[PDB]
Amino acid sequence: MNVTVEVVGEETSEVAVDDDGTYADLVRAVDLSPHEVTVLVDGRPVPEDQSVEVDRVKVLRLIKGG
Repeated sequence: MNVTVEVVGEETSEVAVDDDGTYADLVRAVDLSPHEVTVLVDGRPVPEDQSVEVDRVKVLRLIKGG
């Protein structure tokens, strides 16, 4: 699903995640994002099974390289 991710530096960006477990993740796995960024989710205890299985993660703008 859609989750707000803290981008290294300034401001906050929105990136798609796959660990969420929702339908959005299924399509996300095909990498259909114009930004093309790497999103990772830390295995931490959270009540995401209450309403809207969402998770907050960190993502860097574009791919890491040059």
